[PDB]
Amino acid sequence: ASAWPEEKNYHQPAILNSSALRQIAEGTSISEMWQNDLQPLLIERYPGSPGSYAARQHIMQRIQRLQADWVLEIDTFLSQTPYGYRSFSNIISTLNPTAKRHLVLACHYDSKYFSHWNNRVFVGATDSAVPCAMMLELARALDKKLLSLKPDLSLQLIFFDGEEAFLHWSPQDSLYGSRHLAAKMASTPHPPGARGTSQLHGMDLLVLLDLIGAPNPTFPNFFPNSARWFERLQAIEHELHELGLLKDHSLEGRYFQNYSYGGVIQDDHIPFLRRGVPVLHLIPSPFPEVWHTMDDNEENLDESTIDNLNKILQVFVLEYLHL
Amino acid sequence: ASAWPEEKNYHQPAILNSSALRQIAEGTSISEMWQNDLQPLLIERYPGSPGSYAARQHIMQRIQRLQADWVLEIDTFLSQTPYGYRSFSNIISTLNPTAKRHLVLACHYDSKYFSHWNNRVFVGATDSAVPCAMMLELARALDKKLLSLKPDLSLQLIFFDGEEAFLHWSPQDSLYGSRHLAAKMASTPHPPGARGTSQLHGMDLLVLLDLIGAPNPTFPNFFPNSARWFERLQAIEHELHELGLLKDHSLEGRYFQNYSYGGVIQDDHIPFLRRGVPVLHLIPSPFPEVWHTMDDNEENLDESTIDNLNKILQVFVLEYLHL
Amino acid sequence: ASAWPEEKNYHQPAILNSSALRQIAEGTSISEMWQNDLQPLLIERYPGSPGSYAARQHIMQRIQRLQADWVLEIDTFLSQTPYGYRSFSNIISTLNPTAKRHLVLACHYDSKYFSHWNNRVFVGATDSAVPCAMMLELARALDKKLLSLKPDLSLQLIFFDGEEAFLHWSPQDSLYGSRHLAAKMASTPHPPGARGTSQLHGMDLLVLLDLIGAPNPTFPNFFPNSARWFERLQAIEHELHELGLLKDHSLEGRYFQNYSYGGVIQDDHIPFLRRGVPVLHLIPSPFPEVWHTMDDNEENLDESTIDNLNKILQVFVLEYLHL
Amino acid sequence: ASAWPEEKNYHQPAILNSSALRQIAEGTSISEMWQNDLQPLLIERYPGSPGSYAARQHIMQRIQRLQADWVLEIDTFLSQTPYGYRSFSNIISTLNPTAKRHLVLACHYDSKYFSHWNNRVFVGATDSAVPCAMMLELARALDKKLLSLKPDLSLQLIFFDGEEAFLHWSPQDSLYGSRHLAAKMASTPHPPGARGTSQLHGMDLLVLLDLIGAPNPTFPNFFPNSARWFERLQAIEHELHELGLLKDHSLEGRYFQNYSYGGVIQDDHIPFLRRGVPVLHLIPSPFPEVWHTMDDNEENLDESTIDNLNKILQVFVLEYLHL
Amino acid sequence: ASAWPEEKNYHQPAILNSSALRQIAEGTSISEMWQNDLQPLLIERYPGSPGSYAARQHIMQRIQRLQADWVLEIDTFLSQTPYGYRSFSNIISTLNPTAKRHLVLACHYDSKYFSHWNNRVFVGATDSAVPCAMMLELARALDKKLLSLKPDLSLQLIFFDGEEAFLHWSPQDSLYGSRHLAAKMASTPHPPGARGTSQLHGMDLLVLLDLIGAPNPTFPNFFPNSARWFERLQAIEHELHELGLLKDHSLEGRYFQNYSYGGVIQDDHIPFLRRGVPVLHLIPSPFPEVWHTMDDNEENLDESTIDNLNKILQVFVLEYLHL
Amino acid sequence: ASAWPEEKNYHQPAILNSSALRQIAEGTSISEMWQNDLQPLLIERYPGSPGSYAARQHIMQRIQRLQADWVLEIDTFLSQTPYGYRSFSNIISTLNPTAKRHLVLACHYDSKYFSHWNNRVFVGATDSAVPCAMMLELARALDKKLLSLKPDLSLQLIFFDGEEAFLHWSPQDSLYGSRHLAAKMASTPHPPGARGTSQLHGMDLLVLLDLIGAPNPTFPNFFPNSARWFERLQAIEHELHELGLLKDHSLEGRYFQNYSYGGVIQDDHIPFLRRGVPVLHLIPSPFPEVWHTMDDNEENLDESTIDNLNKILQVFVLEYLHL
Ligand SMILES: COc1ccc(S(=O)(=O)NCCc2cnc[nH]2)cc1
Ligand SMILES: COc1ccc(S(=O)(=O)NCCc2cnc[nH]2)cc1
Ligand SMILES: COc1ccc(S(=O)(=O)NCCc2cnc[nH]2)cc1
Ligand SMILES: COc1ccc(S(=O)(=O)NCCc2cnc[nH]2)cc1
Ligand SMILES: COc1ccc(S(=O)(=O)NCCc2cnc[nH]2)cc1
Ligand SMILES: [Zn+2]
Ligand SMILES: [Zn+2]
Ligand SMILES: [Zn+2]
Ligand SMILES: [Zn+2]
Ligand SMILES: [Zn+2]
Ligand SMILES: [Zn+2]
Repeated sequence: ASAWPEEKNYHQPAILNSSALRQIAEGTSISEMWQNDLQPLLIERYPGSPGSYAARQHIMQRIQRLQADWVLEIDTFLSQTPYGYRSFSNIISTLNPTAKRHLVLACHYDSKYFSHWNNRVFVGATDSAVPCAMMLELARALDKKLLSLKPDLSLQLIFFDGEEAFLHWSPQDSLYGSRHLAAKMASTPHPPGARGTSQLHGMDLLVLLDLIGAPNPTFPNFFPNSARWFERLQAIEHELHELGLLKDHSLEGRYFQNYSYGGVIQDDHIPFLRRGVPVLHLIPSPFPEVWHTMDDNEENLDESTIDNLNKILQVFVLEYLHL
Repeated sequence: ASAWPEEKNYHQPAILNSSALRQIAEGTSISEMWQNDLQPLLIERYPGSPGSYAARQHIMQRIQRLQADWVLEIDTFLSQTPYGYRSFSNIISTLNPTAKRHLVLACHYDSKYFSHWNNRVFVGATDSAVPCAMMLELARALDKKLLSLKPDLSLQLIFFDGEEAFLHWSPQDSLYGSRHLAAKMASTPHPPGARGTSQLHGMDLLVLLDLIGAPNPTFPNFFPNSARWFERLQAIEHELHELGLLKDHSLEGRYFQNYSYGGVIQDDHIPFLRRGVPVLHLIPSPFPEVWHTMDDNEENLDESTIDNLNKILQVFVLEYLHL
Repeated sequence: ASAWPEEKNYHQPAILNSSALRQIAEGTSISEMWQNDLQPLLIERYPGSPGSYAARQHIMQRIQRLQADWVLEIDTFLSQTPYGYRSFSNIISTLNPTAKRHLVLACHYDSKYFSHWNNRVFVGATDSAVPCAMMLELARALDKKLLSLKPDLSLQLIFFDGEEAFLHWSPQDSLYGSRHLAAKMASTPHPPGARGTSQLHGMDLLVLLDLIGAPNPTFPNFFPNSARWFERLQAIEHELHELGLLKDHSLEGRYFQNYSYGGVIQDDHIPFLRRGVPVLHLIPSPFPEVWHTMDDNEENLDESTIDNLNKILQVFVLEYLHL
Repeated sequence: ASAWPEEKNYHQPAILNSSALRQIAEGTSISEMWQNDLQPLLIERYPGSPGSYAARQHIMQRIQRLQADWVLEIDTFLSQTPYGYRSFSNIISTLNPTAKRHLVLACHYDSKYFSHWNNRVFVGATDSAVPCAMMLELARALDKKLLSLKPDLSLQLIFFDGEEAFLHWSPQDSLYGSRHLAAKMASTPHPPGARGTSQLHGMDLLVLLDLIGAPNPTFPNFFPNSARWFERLQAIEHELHELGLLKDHSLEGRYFQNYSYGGVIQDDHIPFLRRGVPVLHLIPSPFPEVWHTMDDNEENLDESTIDNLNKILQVFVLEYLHL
Repeated sequence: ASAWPEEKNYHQPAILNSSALRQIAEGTSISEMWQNDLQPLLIERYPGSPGSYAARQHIMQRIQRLQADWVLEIDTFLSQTPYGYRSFSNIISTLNPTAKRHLVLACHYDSKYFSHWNNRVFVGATDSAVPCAMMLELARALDKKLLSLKPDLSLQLIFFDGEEAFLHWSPQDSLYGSRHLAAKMASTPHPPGARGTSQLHGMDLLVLLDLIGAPNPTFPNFFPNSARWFERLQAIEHELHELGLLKDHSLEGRYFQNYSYGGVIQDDHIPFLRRGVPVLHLIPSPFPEVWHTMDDNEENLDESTIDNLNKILQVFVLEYLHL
Repeated sequence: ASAWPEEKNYHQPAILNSSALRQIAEGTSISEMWQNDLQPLLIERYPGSPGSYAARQHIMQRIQRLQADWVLEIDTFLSQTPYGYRSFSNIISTLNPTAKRHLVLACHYDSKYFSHWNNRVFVGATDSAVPCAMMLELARALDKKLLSLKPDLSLQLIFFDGEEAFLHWSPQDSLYGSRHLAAKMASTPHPPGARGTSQLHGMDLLVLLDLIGAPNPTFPNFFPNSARWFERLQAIEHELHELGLLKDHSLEGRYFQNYSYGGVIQDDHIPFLRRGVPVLHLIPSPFPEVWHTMDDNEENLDESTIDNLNKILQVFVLEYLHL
């Protein structure tokens, strides 16, 4: 053990001037994310399925064309389900694997298992194809600046498999891929040759995106040790609207209202939270109206709400890394 | 498993025109329940006592008289208590036992054990005698409609024994009939012959009443995955207000105030929720003034409030079931 | 509790003069069991298969034909397997169901699941078809005596489903019917009406047969608190030797060699022993040569050895029960 | 068992009148607490450390100077931790240990471990040095009236050690002293000689103080089985204001506000609540802004808020003990 | 932590010359142990009973007349049983409580709960009134030498309450008093002010006596880390017979045969063994023939076998302490 | 699943003839093992220590020099312990990692921690430095024949770290490296791409070596599901004797004796056995006399016994792999 694992407790942003912001809002394109990153993911992709194989190649192919030095890992594993043993694969994308600290962004890339009702197919556009597509567009839009990284801190993406339950949500029939990965990281020394610190120690903060893409969302501030970065979010939303860099957005319908909760949700942050990781959980209260219906689909997304959030997220990340 | 367990997530009411609502308002009577269903329950009936056996006979012989083909089971079992071993009996009443799905209403029929204090005896008017009687009046007013049932969905009622702690509320000393019954349904194939599904799968939704009977209640919405049905309950209160069918009512004091909660309450629903069954928990917050005191008696109930909620619950059930 | 649960510790045989022993030696026949009770069981009968259902019908219709008032129950339930959910059925046969105490004989009626290897199919002649048939011949030879029963003690038989592991022997994948049934009796009052005692209390002693059918077995004494009854079994072998009633026998190769063991074997008795019930475990050590191989077939059984042990077990039971 | 464990259910306060209230409000001194109880506790005081030992001395000394006949016990124990095995010591201070019923005030007296960041030290002013000094000041201010104790009910204080986690919060890295002490009282008979009642049964109400000192706190009503006593704190606050005995205080921003909370906090009360003890939990929501930073120091505390809260707590305690 | 807790691993006896032995064999009187120490203990003494109270006073009164500086403690506690919560009391007798290391001798002083069959009463003469009486006679016979203790080592006796089960032997209905005391000692620092070592560390070896008093007993050598002192036992038995200091004792019926086991027994050593304490378990294989019968009584003890063992035990203890 | 996990059930050896046996018996050298594999491992080598690191280097180096194409992996992980958190490293050495089936030889390469007593150091000669050198010598002696591997079945070696307990043996203070590695293989799919089979499924037989080196060992047959392979070791021993290829060896005192054992030993095999892997456990009963003392050193080892056992093990391994 040493002292660097407490650095995250004292870390401060580098906020951007109003000329800089302008640039960022101009650096991202909702319509190319729609075409190149999202539409290929709107397919039946439950664990084990052919579409699961397909979504996984798409993701790596998109990261591989970028210019920054990304390092991809495929973490494959076996577990028991209500239908038997099945195989699962998490996807992990890391700049600077050697660095001690990383900021982490994540979502889940599987879609719930369903029968073909009404000759229809479930594809989970908010749940969570869009958040996947948001993580990809961000890495494209900031690619040039991200090269800069050749504070011992950098960035990592995680796309989890097996979040949804197969049959009945339970402590054993849900969260396959994140219950797996959190335990593996708690048992891996980090950095190499370390005697007392694991890879979980290295996670500054986990920002988890889920159920995004519907008009008029409202996000709670969930956690006391993440409260100060939720506030940074509120402020970024505000200066942007004050310069009219957002569309179809009123200050009385803000996304980031400072209002609490208490009654937590089960999601891929629970394995890591139970082990002490600070979490910023970007999920709305309440859930889109189509949650887990065949109508959670492409024609029910609001182009504008998605577009506004890409801008807020991209700013936060740059601010956190001092880029 | 199979495909039918899904249907409950696609399920939608068949809502009532306002004419219908009129018929049903006048089709139940508060004065007949009060004396034929409730007064027989206002007695000492902790598990094992002679009140327990009497209460049990009364419940079953009221159900057995109606025209609909109700099928009764008694589920008797033994558990360890802080006073040593004792005997417990749950009550289950089912229409179309063989149908694959059932909407379920339920409450607890025991009363908590106290010593006689100043020659007063604890009867639990609110906790939960009124929920029992409300359930019994329901099966009467709708007997004619329910009879039709001969979408493979039907109705079921549960009266749990042993909700209350014998000495100190704890995991080991509370919720005796519910913990037992939830593990029993978990292990029982359903429907007969099945090879991969259980009776708990067949539970479309669980409505639990508890601590109903005092005036001015406020009912939080507790759980997201049941929230569409909590909304319905709000519609029903509203309109019936407009149609002048409630009494001593003020939209100031509406029972269903959408606001979110938690939560966070320990009750008979726990062992079922744990295993993946949707729940609709109708217990007020705050509790009544007289909770677990000797004044929880008959003279402290507001006749107008129960009359009102019998109307709301009766409608919900036809609407959920399409009659 | 009460006082009757003690009686089993004070209980003593009523031993048989040698005349009696003669009558009983000639009162059973090995050739009638072999063809009327055994051959119908030599088939593939892993849980869920069609063999399982057939085996089950055969067992019940053999019992149902005899003069003694046997009462049959089928105990059907659902469990999680490494192949997903499946259906299981235990068989229980009881004389004087209401008597407070019962001596219990038992074995497992399923066969282990294998793939067809060189067009051979696994039938488990020793494991445990012969124990089933031995149990069935018993209830025949003594039908006349058992009839007398109308000391509140009587007899019961159990045939467990699901003893064998589906894929890899482990706590979660083995002993499915026994784990389920032991928890069920643990929770059921006995006798009816009781307030402090259970069906497991009523279990005077549990005799489990398994892996019987090859020649030269050796039966360790496993448990102290059943050792007085293991001794009785040694008397019975000895004398019957002296009286020239066994066959192809050598006191060199006596089956019951007093020496101590452990132990240490996982089998259907575990969930019952765990909760305080005396056990008499008649499984050989070492196992047969052909254990879990395809040669565990009919042609490898020694007719003389089973004839011998049917004699020993039949006597024990009259002696334990006083007929 | 006996009947006395029911008394706490029916117990009622003896409300003070207006002449009394001004007496109490003038009887406490904020500057004496500040300089003589509080400043000595603003030191590094994590478990095992010299500051831990100084603090313990300080709390013991100050109680020893008082007239009332407090019985002091140090409850020292041993426990595994993420840094290996360690010794902890709870502080217990009892009037009339023989009395069967006690009202309990509690807090935690350790401070969280941190490395020194840029020459700063964590001293946990709100967390929970202020709560410690409020308990010492109330003992001084009420001393003469406490003498009256010699309704068999007295008062008791607990300073817990090891509340905080060494590395990352979990069930086995936190609440060291309160897990230990709860489980011991549960296994200790009270009053002496009893055969079926424990010391936990004699806890009338556990009032835990935590995270106190910042301006504008708001306290939720956490628990339905203490709600009537929360109500008493609101009435107390309101009448003290109306008499003009509070400083810098607005009825629009009051401390005890009748709003509930769904999703609770882990704290020293869990182990006693899990075993059925009634809790009044005096921790605010939201947490102070300075929570778990080096800025939770002396200069960020609000004098007037703490003096107001002292006066309310003192009144509450006298009315409980009919003094 | 330090180094003295490993001393027990290197500790060697001080063996006695053949003049010394003679003395010891002359120093003990079976007939006064029979009259003064044993006969008062042959009474109904189940937990809670009047005879439990009586046996407990007898024991302390006997220790209090001796001349060495014994320190008595009564450890009273509460636990749940099949019949409810009951109170229990262990008895502890210690020379030199401050010393770091102690040799420990123990047995249980409760007798099993039974109905009065045949107007008869169970008193457990082997189980374990005799071993109690043996521990007392030893302290009398060596009293003078024991004073010598005013290596930091000395001696301690423990008489456990609640060994037997009330209703059905189980992990929760057996071993009350030793499951309790072992956990308490693991959590107590020893010696005072210690940071890393508990009272369990201080136990060199626990010698546990149970079921003694019947002719022709045979004791296994159970444990590899106690094997070397079991051998000392064998040797003491041998030299004594070679000098004819024993009665009715043949070298072909020795008590201490070097022969193994493996299949452990459940008894009061399990709580301490599971936590690493070295155990020498003086229980025979097999159990007396009267085990748990009304015939386990005074007229079935063999005066001579008991007398021989007092001599072997007394020698071992003196040899271990170098006295 | 697939069918191959059944192969190990039907697999049969290819017995060597007499010309072959003399070749093997002459092909191994005890003096080369002694000076080049064994003496370097007689050092303090507890986890975390410099000797731990030297040992690891030594084992890796020696395998690296050999022709066959061993694939080496260091499996380093992190784990809580009685002295805090720590880093451990297992050593794994595989031929043909792709093959689906492997035969596994194993031992532990750490030494127990002790303080120095009178200038002596614990080096664990039998426990388990000798077993480590036997595994290195067999690799040398069979190298040329192992080349033949390129029936899809190869060979694998495991040196476990952290077998021993730091303070006192328990489920959470022992078997650090083998708990870790079992659970990982169970969650890893094999062969690559599989959807329902793990690496554990490919363990044909795990042969664990422990506590080897003393004169006159006797090994029990511990496990019925490996008994046919134990039988092969007896036949091997017997024919090697008859050919006069063993040294100082009597058929009256032979190593593999057909006697069973009831009550097993906790060792590195438990975690694989608990998940259904077949085990041949080569540990003797009784344990060596020098067990866990400073006398388990070089001078107390028996050369001829170890050379005999090498020859038997080498034969056994070739016959498994039809080499
Ligand atoms: C009762 O069964 C449950 C159902 C839902 C929850 S839950 O807490 O609301 N889980 C939501 C997480 C999620 C779903 N799709 C994407 N993310 C929890 C339990
Ligand atoms: C401290 O022990 C506890 C006591 C109460 C709760 S509780 O959450 O408030 N549940 C009470 C449910 C109930 C009582 N009577 C009818 N329904 C929780 C814990
Ligand atoms: C490694 O997995 C294990 C396999 C077997 C045992 S076992 O103890 O040998 N039990 C087998 C019982 C049985 C098998 N067929 C009929 N009865 C124990 C563990
Ligand atoms: C099956 O129920 C059981 C019965 C006995 C055992 S046991 O292992 O044999 N316990 C013996 C301990 C004892 C009894 N009286 C004095 N000491 C274990 C379990
Ligand atoms: C407390 O003392 C104990 C004695 C024996 C056992 S044990 O069960 O026999 N297993 C330890 C085996 C071993 C030790 N070193 C190498 N192998 C465990 C604990
Ligand atoms: Zn979802
Ligand atoms: Zn209640
Ligand atoms: Zn089998
Ligand atoms: Zn804190
Ligand atoms: Zn006993
Ligand atoms: Zn060892």
